[PDB]
Amino acid sequence: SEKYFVKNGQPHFLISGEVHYFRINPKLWRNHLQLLKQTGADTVSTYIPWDWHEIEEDDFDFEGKTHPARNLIRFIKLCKEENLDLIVKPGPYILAEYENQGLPSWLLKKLSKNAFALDENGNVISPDLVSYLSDEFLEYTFKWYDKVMPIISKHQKEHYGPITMMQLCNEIGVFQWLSGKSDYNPKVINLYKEFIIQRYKTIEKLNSVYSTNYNSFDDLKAPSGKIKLRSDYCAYFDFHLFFREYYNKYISILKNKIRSFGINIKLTHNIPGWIYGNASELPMLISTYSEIMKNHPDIIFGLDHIPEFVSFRNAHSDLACNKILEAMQPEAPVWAAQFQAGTREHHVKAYAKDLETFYIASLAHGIKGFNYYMFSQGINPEGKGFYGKTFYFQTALDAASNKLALYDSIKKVNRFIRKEQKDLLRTNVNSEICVGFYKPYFFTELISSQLLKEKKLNVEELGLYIDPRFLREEILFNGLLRGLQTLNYNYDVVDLENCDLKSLTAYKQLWITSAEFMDAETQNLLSEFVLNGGNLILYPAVPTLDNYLNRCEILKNNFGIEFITKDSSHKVSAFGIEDVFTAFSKKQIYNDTNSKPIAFTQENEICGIRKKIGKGELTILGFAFGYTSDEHLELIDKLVKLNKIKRELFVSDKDIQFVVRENNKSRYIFFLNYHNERKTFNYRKSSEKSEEISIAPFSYKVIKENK
Amino acid sequence: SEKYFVKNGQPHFLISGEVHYFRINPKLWRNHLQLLKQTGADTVSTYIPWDWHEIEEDDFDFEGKTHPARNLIRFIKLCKEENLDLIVKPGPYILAEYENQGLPSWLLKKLSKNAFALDENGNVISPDLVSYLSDEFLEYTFKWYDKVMPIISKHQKEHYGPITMMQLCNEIGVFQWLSGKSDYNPKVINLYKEFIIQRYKTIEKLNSVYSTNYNSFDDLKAPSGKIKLRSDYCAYFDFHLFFREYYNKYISILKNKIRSFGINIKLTHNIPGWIYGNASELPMLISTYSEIMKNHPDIIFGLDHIPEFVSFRNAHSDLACNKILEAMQPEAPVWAAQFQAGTREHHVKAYAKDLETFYIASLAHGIKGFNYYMFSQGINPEGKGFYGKTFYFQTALDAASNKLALYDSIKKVNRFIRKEQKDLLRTNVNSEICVGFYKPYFFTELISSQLLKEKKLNVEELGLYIDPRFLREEILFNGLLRGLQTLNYNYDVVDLENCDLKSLTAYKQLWITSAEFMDAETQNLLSEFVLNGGNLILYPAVPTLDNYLNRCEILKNNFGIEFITKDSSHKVSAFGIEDVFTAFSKKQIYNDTNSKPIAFTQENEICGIRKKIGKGELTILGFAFGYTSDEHLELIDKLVKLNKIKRELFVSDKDIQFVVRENNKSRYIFFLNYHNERKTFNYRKSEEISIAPFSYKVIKENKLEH
Ligand SMILES: OC[C@H]1O[C@@H](O[C@@H]2[C@@H](O)[C@H](O)[C@@H](CO)O[C@H]2O)[C@H](O)[C@@H](O)[C@@H]1O
Ligand SMILES: [Ca+2]
Ligand SMILES: [Ca+2]
Ligand SMILES: [Ca+2]
Ligand SMILES: [Ca+2]
Repeated sequence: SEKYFVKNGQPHFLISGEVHYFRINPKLWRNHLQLLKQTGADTVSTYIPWDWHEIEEDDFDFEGKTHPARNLIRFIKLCKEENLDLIVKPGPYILAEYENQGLPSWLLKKLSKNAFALDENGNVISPDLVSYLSDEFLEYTFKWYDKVMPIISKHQKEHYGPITMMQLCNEIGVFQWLSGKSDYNPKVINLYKEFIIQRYKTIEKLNSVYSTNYNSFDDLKAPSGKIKLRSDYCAYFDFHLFFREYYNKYISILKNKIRSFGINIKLTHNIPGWIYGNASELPMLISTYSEIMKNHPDIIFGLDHIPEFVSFRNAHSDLACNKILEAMQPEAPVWAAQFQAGTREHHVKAYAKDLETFYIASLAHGIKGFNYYMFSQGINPEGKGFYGKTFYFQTALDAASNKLALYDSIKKVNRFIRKEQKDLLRTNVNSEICVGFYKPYFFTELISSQLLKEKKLNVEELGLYIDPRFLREEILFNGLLRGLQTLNYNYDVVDLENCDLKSLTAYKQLWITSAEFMDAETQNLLSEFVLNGGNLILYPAVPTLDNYLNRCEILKNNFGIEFITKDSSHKVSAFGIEDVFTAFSKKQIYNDTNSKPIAFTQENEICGIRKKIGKGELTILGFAFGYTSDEHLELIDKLVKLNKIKRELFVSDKDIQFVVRENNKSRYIFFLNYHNERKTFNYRKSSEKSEEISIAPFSYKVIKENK
Repeated sequence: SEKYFVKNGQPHFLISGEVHYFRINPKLWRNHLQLLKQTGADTVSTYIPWDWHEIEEDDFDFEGKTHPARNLIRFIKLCKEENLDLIVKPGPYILAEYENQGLPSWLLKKLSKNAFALDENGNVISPDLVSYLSDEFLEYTFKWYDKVMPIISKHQKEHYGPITMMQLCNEIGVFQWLSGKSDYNPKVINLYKEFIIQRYKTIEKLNSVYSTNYNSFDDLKAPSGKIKLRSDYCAYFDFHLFFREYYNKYISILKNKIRSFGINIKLTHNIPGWIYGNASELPMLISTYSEIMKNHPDIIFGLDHIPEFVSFRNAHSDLACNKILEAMQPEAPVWAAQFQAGTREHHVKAYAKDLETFYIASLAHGIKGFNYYMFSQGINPEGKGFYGKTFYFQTALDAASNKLALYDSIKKVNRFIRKEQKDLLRTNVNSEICVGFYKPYFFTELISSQLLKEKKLNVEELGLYIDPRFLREEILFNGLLRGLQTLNYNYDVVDLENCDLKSLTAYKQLWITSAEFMDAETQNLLSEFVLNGGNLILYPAVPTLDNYLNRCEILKNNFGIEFITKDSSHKVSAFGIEDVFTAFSKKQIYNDTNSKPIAFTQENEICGIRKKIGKGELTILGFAFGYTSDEHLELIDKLVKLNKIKRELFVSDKDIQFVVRENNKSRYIFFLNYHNERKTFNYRKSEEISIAPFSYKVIKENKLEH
């Protein structure tokens, strides 16, 4: 059952608003807090910028002695007086469109070149981009923590202060992503060499996996440049594995330091990945936290949602992100550390009537808490803005604390949440579909991404044809997940790593989007799933290689599949649907042994089959489709109906999205119109005269039923 | 002064709908045409696919002998019976999501390897991609023309047929754009060599310009791979010039063959470039047609507008494109050969209420005619779709001629246009701002584009810091042009090539977005402009190089400018605006003798000046800004107000966009709400109105005689 925040042994919907004390006239701090409280928010959230408080090396001001807005201590006391809990975020990085991402100018001037993140040629990637594990960086970070952490410790909830949560640093790795370049600092390269020796033990074992001919570990260099050989792909794959251990070591060092101050509050981190109003790359960024989330059950990750608009063009991003966070972090609530309010960019408008729908859609899509970012506009003091004087536009409050149009939208959404939170937080959706999350397909931020400058991964040079980024973006994120949401079929996402078979068994169908490679553990898990009675849908490929592109045919043999890869027209027929456009000329052509052929190439060769195996069912399609045609939705619909899965409602307009959330007491129907059309429609429960609804463009309705 | 289509000696708003007979049940051809006519549309437009009609080599069906939807003759007859003019588009390429882009399968099977576009290794780029000047391709094209062109000729309006216009081929060069790959067919490379020999005359002259080390023209190889040296940049620059001449040679061969059949109707071509609902790349595609537009005053280019949605996210794209086409094609009306109706992509919705506002915005932004693409949905016959069974979604009519939501929107907009066309077509905007179009910055489709994944141009490798695509997309298209439209300042665009000094004197300001390179002819033109009394705004660089990156400091010397390039904070102050975020660390720091400093680095070095030169005024900014902050709109506004330029209206809500269009007698005020907010505002000349989200209002004002 559901994960949710709890206050006083009852479900609590975390409603926070971001208010930057350092960007607001301190004579107006109280008015901002009062107006936030009056929306029904229970929490306020702020960065504590290292640059703002360590005004010169070893010169600290938290009391407003050198600038009134340096009076952190007073802001904390005002939070307590106005009955708001406080989330504090002291960095060292805050980003936050603050000069030098929040690092002091004096620090970046003073640090040696080996404090910085370095490219393949030894050059500084960016004058504000440190190497996370630089000894110099960590020494200064610790001296900053020595001053700000005693203040945070004294003002924690357990000492009757307002502070309930603290974020460690900010969006770890967001610059290795954005800058479009990875850190070849020698501290990093030496840690990588240690990681490889620990992983492989002998150069002979490494040479056997990579198919390389090194005489010693001293001959192994950090991979750089384009992947041309499978041995380059192997080296980069382990480099990805290493960076996940690297970020875990960084956050582990910050956490150990923080705990030494008697800070026992909840620790948080925040997930980047939205850009241009979609989040198809966020799954790659959350995959960079795989080792933190396994090692730190006490650090809760939240999402940084930046939709910019709310339409069918991005409707699927927030649900797919909320589902993937749940998959990687199943023991904590799904929540947004930064939940768009106003816009960071003047030229990229944020309409109250878009964001209001986003807020309701987020509830439909399972969000359990959020921090409106930004609730309050700021004015950068003293030239501190990265890109201009004003921080955010079209917020709930302007910097002067005037109510703007979003204020009433947030009050309306908060009112509904506070009325309903006791039941709403306990509601589930009935998912009969599970979609597999295979993390290794996402481990490409060094070699293949939307932000990366040079494409380093070209699978055709490795004798492959299914690119893992193309598969996870277009076949999974924009394809299957977009398709299921559009068709109003509930799905859950499961992390396949150390996945318990007992968790998969509750679903009517398990859907796996597969490349030509998949590890032995996952091939074995899916084999057992089907033999024991599971129903598996697998496309576009039966894998035949492992994560190092060495032979592994476990699943192919356990399923009694024979296939050859042949070129044909992109168009196939599947389940009687003609002219299904597929992504590749190459297809898997299956022997029809003990199977029903259900998809055919233009030469009528078999490119999909259905089989019974043990107590289970297998459907394999040897071709790739996402959602770029109507035939693709017809095909997803056909596949779902193979196990007689039904939608919760009959709705007369197929372009209306709904979510039914229920517990024992209560049912919530969320209707979402992601289209620029006033829609009049009727619906009824699949279970047992119809109700008529009119919905405005880009709008929502919520119906509560008492059961 | 305005350019517009004419019918019966009066202004005529060309309203066409695209209806693909080859994709529609012939029993329903008359129904589609009657419903199109009933919207007030006057013209219908279609491809005539070569693959569809030459069913096997030298076997032609135009009469539905082998499939009823091959009855082209009957469709043409129906157009006439239903009182519609017809636009025909017989290729040879049609694209149109048709298998093999409209070329016959039997042709692609039969052609020799030397008929195909080849990569630098001599490998076929794509089995459906021919070399445009292949002898074998033009031979088979001519044999297609020998059968379809006598039918088109017989059905011209001249012979009380319906045919009024014909498109030659389709988006010439589009495949080099989409792939980032040039045709290295030896026949193309031979024509390139001839182009280079013709241009430079001797290997010594080419070596002096390129700084190459060739002993003869025999050493010369077509450029390929990344640009590492200034000499590679030179070679690639001329390779782009060559492709513009090559496309002109191709369309000239088609044109002359067409004219040989007594076809005297108006000839057209079409311009692509919209990507994900914005058009910042479309100017690059306009630039590929520079030589066609110079040499064929009688071929009318129309735009392929694909906005997908209508909001502030893309509001500036259509105006910037319409203005640039006007600059390049001043003697023809700006029109949309493909004007979005429905969506090519099922997952990319096209809402009737969005497109209705796009159609009215298009009128505000000077469009004189359009062809709804697609008015009618199609079903691909017997697997001949590139993609699935269906061609377009959310159209005016489905393939079965069912009316869809867009139908009533088109009928409403068409009623307005017909009511107003006689006056509306003769209106212009009063532009006091002129923005220079310098085509060489756009000549990059083989080395730097939004569609080219692996960038071949990296200007830092050449000792430069201002990339021409960054300049033209972010500083010009999404920056200055977006800013002026947002601020409701009218602008015009002028082609700086062979530009008449007398045309520039009409304007109060000329804005030049300059890289470190600019040819001598443009440097001299801008020198004379200011010296004779013009007011020039120039940023982010005084250029010091020509198009071949050789020294050329004519403008710098004529204006008494001296500068050092120095690194500083991205933020500057300009005209007392603090914290103006600029694109580059590197800025020009100007000597201020005989000058007024008006912009400063964080350390107070002078990165902008104003000065008097002869009778005119110069404003130089040594930094790059587009529109990514409110300070950028503040800076554009202050720059415009240096020469006392005023908006036509005071409108109380700054986020309402307006366009005042007038002639001697008539004024139209177009109000455009690109925002998801009901807005109430008032207006007066330099009075109270409510506009729905993503909507519009048009007010008419009669002008009083004096
Ligand atoms: O949309 C891409 C990502 O953008 C980040 O915003 C950064 C901002 O944090 C930073 O202060 C400025 C200046 O360096 O650059 C922006 O691009 C967001 O934090 C991410 O959530 C987002 O995915
Ligand atoms: Ca001090
Ligand atoms: Ca030389
Ligand atoms: Ca005009
Ligand atoms: Ca001077």
